[PDB]
Amino acid sequence: KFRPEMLQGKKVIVTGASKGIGREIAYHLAKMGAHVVVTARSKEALQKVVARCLELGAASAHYIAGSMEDMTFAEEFVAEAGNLMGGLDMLILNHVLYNRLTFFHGEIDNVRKSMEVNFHSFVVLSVAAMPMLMQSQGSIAVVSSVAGKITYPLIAPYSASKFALDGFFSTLRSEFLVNKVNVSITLCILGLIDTETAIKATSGIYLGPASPKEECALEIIKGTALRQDEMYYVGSRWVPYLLGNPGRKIMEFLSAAEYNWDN
Amino acid sequence: KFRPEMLQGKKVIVTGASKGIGREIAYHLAKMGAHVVVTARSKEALQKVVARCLELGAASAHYIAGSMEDMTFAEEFVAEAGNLMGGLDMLILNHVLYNRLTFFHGEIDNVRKSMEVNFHSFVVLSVAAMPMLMQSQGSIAVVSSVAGKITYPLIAPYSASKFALDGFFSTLRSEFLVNKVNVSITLCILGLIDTETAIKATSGIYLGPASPKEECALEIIKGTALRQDEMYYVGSRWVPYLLGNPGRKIMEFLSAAEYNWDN
Amino acid sequence: KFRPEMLQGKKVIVTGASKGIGREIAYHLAKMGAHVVVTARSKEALQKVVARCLELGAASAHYIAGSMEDMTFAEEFVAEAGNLMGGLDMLILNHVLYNRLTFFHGEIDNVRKSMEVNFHSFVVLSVAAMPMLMQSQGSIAVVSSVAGKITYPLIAPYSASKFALDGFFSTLRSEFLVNKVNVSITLCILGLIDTETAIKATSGIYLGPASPKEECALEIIKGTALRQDEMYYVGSRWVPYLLGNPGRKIMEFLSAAEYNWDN
Amino acid sequence: KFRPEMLQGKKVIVTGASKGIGREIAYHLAKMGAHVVVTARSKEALQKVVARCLELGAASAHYIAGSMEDMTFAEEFVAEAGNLMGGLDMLILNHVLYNRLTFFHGEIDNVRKSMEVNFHSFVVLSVAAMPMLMQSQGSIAVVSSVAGKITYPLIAPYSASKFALDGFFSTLRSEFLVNKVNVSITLCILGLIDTETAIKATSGIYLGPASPKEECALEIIKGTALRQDEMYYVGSRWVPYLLGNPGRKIMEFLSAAEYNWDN
Ligand SMILES: NC(=O)c1ccc[n+]([C@@H]2O[C@H](COP(=O)([O-])OP(=O)(O)OC[C@H]3O[C@@H](n4cnc5c(N)ncnc54)[C@H](OP(=O)(O)O)[C@@H]3O)[C@@H](O)[C@H]2O)c1
Ligand SMILES: NC(=O)c1ccc[n+]([C@@H]2O[C@H](COP(=O)([O-])OP(=O)(O)OC[C@H]3O[C@@H](n4cnc5c(N)ncnc54)[C@H](OP(=O)(O)O)[C@@H]3O)[C@@H](O)[C@H]2O)c1
Ligand SMILES: NC(=O)c1ccc[n+]([C@@H]2O[C@H](COP(=O)([O-])OP(=O)(O)OC[C@H]3O[C@@H](n4cnc5c(N)ncnc54)[C@H](OP(=O)(O)O)[C@@H]3O)[C@@H](O)[C@H]2O)c1
Ligand SMILES: NC(=O)c1ccc[n+]([C@@H]2O[C@H](COP(=O)([O-])OP(=O)(O)OC[C@H]3O[C@@H](n4cnc5c(N)ncnc54)[C@H](OP(=O)(O)O)[C@@H]3O)[C@@H](O)[C@H]2O)c1
Ligand SMILES: CCN1CCC[C@@H]1C(=O)N[C@H]1[C@@H]2C[C@H]3C[C@@H](C2)C[C@@H]1C3
Ligand SMILES: CCN1CCC[C@@H]1C(=O)N[C@H]1[C@@H]2C[C@H]3C[C@@H](C2)C[C@@H]1C3
Ligand SMILES: CCN1CCC[C@@H]1C(=O)N[C@H]1[C@@H]2C[C@H]3C[C@@H](C2)C[C@@H]1C3
Ligand SMILES: CCN1CCC[C@@H]1C(=O)N[C@H]1[C@@H]2C[C@H]3C[C@@H](C2)C[C@@H]1C3
Repeated sequence: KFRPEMLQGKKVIVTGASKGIGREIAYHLAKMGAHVVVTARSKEALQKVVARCLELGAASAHYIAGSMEDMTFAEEFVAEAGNLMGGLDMLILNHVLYNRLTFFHGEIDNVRKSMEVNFHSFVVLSVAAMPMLMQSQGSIAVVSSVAGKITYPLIAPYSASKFALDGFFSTLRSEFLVNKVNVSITLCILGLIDTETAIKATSGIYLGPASPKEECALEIIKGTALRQDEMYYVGSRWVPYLLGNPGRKIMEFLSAAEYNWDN
Repeated sequence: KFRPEMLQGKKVIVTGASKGIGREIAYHLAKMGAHVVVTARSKEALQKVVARCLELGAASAHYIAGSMEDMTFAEEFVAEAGNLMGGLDMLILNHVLYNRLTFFHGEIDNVRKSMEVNFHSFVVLSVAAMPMLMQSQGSIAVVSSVAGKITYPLIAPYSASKFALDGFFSTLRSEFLVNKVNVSITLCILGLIDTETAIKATSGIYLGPASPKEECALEIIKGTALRQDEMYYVGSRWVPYLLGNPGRKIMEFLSAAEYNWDN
Repeated sequence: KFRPEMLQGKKVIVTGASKGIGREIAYHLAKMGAHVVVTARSKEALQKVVARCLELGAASAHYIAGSMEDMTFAEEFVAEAGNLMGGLDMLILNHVLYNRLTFFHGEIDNVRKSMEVNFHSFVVLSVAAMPMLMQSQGSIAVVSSVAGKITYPLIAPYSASKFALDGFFSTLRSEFLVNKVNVSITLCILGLIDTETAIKATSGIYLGPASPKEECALEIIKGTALRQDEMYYVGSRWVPYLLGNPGRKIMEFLSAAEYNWDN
Repeated sequence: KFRPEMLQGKKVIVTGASKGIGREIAYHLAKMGAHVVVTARSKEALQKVVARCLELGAASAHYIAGSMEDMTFAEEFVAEAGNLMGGLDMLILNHVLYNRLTFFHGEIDNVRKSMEVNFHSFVVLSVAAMPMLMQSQGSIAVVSSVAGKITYPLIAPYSASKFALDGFFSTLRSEFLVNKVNVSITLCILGLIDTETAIKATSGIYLGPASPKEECALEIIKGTALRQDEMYYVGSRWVPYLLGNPGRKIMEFLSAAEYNWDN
């Protein structure tokens, strides 16, 4: 069971933390006494998040601005963040490329850009982070969506990127389990959350209820700190069970017995 | 009920058709009397396939050699294949990057190349083909894997790209259904198949049973000509129900109430 | 889509109609202009229901009083009710034995009596009605419970009888589909309803929320009239899917091919 | 991990033990050194089983002949068998009424008689055994079928009675767990088994393969000894997953939390 003391003095990176859920994550970490380093494109927005973190009582707080479209930035961001904190205990991968809802009709560049920003960068970050995470037996939060488990019309590029995160990171978890690598990987599956981006983008099109971002952010922390495989925050107590896919869990357990683990 | 006459005089691209399942797909289409354009990188191997297709009874058979890592090739390949046949009725997307079963050790370049060859090129080919396929009320076969519905240790880059196909193409199918677009999309879910690539790549590592490549190829063709949403060929009548994800089907169905469709 | 016009002039039996859901079912049918014959053991209560049905607009309304513990009453009841209305279109089997919530302690006599009242009478009633129902291509509603799909502490005798109802009536439906017998059978799965009996019986014991009896009654009517296999009224949009058991549906589908239907 | 010495000197009742699975269960217990009392109606068949059990190594073997249609016999049988062995460690409820396959067309007596033999007698036997089983912290095997979890055409009376067993005994188990009563209850879910009765009844109607009775009997004994909630013996490795019903397990878990257990 979660205690906020579990983040006291912990060294945590938060991406996409200028606004929305990621900003709320940073705020909760600050109140728990964590060291944070926040990132996003907007310097202006990030300065303001850092000031507020300090006031809430973070152990320390710093920002680094850049685009996660740029793989070299992602790699160098992590090195400098670990240098600022003297290590890393938790990597929270929360950023995402904004894409307007439309029926797909040939926007290949957006398919490319969505995969770069929402997927390849997450992998780059995690690779860059992995030595420090192994040293501290730390944790990664991979922030995804109900739309990275099922499909929804009007968001094909985004959903493909989120499916990919499941395929990659769940594979990596399985490998870490067999190899006795004590770095936890928590895939966070979120429903509609009441950030600004969401409410505007869905206005007039998607009518589901939205859940509060402040709560959403807290549950992401809690699940990742408890080293959960998955964390569901989706507006219903029943939906996590419909998304949990027990058939997949069965097939994975049985298929594992087919490997020659000695070789 | 499938009849081989359904492919007589039809115009069919097969990618990854120099060997393995792809080659088998090409032979079957030839026996059914289709027009075919095959592709892969190896010009020598494609020629062998084309001569064999002519002998087997193909209406027409041509090849174009190139790499699906190059999105410009992919775009040009379709327009040329379409000029060679005078149109396009079916696009079989079967190619995949050769990989080996090894734990992920941070090989970022391979994640990137896998995603290009296995995923982004499928999208690029589909978009190039879409005009011709709307004209013919045609079909797309998307060749995937059980590893694009559940994860397996030692293949994280491949599984990520395959999961990505499901999120992308399944979303597209749903948009095509609401918009009454007469282009079907069949996600092919394959278990282990006795291609030379799979036998050698699993030897001493993964010891599950394999199914026969010739029948595998015929089942892709059949399920695609019959315009099925999904086609499972996995060595079991039971397993397709544990991969079909009843929970996801329920959520997607219920999701229709959540859109303002008139808008 | 349901229209109340579908029950106008229809000939309907309602059992356990002196209070609770059964009473409400009677009222709703009256408003739609059905003919109703109602039953239970309390004469005075039944006389009040009949009068109110007439006031509300029933084409006709009669009661016959007796105990469904008595299999000869059940049979004779059906014959008299069809005689009163000149036929039968719908059999609503709603009565149940009162049972308090305690741990089972060897009360064998109660296991017996619960099976007589809740199960055997329902079979006997159905058997008596069947000729009339085949003549009208009519319908049976079998009123059951979430406790006829899963188990709950403190109601073992009751649950046993509700489970029997599913095994029996669901087999009968399967036999009727196969034999082109056009009598529909609707298993109604009710969550907690705010009848006086349920409120009293669960008070300080079972604290889950209760749905309104008036709507519950209407939903039984609509689902049965629409000829659904099953009708869930459990106060959740999602729970019906955790109850209706996709695994069972798959198995029943696959097993049907194991029969030698020609024979 | 089961070991056969687990049953050496244990005291076991086997009903329906004159032929079929019940006979094979008696024989396996004998081999393991158990004390057995066997019952069915056929005196002469039970004599043969007893002599053979003694040959195989049974610590002791007795029979009592009688019909489980007779509830008084059932009650007295248990007291007498416990007298004969000086206690009871395991009650294996295996008997069933044979019912010809037929479309249901109003055989109300068969519905009654099947519920008496197949269900009521199991309850009465369990209640009569309960003091001895509480004293030995013993076990009950409730032998059911795939057709006590899903429905099959032509066997409605049988299926109703097996469904009832699940509702009753699974409720009692959940009460025993809460009341810390150490008597285990194992529901045995069997596929088609090659007893002479099954093979003759299904000949030319139901074409599914039948599994061996000898192994079926051993698995019942093993799962019951291991104090499992359910034991599946069915034909396919996948079927226990499909019949396992995770939705029911979830709902039972979450419902249980709605009780005021203090009260
Ligand atoms: N809101 C929802 O309903 C919902 C539902 C399901 C899942 N989620 C998920 O939750 C996470 C957060 O969503 P949100 O609604 O809080 O999003 P948001 O309010 O749009 O915030 C996005 C954050 O990511 C950053 N970002 C965007 N493009 C970037 C780029 N190229 N490089 C670096 N940073 C970039 C932003 O800052 P800059 O613009 O300054 O870079 C911003 O800080 C996402 O992973 C998302 O898919 C959200
Ligand atoms: N075999 C299995 O057990 C199995 C299981 C599940 C799913 N699948 C799937 O079924 C499909 C067929 O697999 P397979 O075993 O038949 O594969 P395979 O025998 O290795 O054949 C792969 C084909 O793809 C082509 N290819 C590889 N790299 C390419 C590139 N960069 N650009 C263009 N073409 C390239 C190949 O020719 P070049 O090398 O000459 O380009 C070859 O024709 C794949 O999508 C795969 O994911 C296979
Ligand atoms: N209320 C709930 O929360 C709930 C939950 C799940 C399912 N259900 C189901 O819905 C149905 C009705 O529930 P309810 O709450 O409305 O029950 P109720 O208020 O107790 O009414 C039961 C009716 O059945 C009759 N009945 C009882 N014993 C009888 C007997 N021996 N012979 C003939 N009739 C008898 C009663 O009248 P007399 O006493 O005049 O005979 C009464 O009309 C039952 O099938 C039940 O299992 C209810
Ligand atoms: N065989 C299958 O495919 C199959 C499949 C699923 C489940 N099962 C289950 O496995 C269990 C055994 O099946 P089986 O195939 O072995 O049955 P079986 O060969 O027909 O034997 C039934 C036993 O129960 C007895 N019995 C029948 N009527 C009785 C009565 N009125 N009172 C006392 N005993 C009576 C019989 O002896 P007397 O006639 O001498 O009384 C016989 O000993 C049954 O519970 C059944 O539901 C069997
Ligand atoms: C409609 C599908 N929604 C419903 C539940 C989750 C999924 C989603 O990720 N939406 C997108 C969309 C609206 C929100 C803000 C951005 C644009 C990012 C997502 C959430
Ligand atoms: C072990 C996972 N197998 C079980 C069947 C699905 C899956 C897989 O896609 N294998 C891949 C892997 C091994 C073989 C050669 C290539 C890489 C392509 C597939 C077959
Ligand atoms: C707590 C189990 N409830 C939860 C929801 C449905 C199941 C039920 O069948 N209750 C019956 C039982 C006890 C109560 C009074 C009557 C007989 C009617 C129901 C409520
Ligand atoms: C058709 C459903 N079968 C198929 C698998 C198990 C189930 C069953 O229990 N059948 C009955 C039926 C045939 C056999 C002998 C009796 C009559 C007892 C059962 C097995």
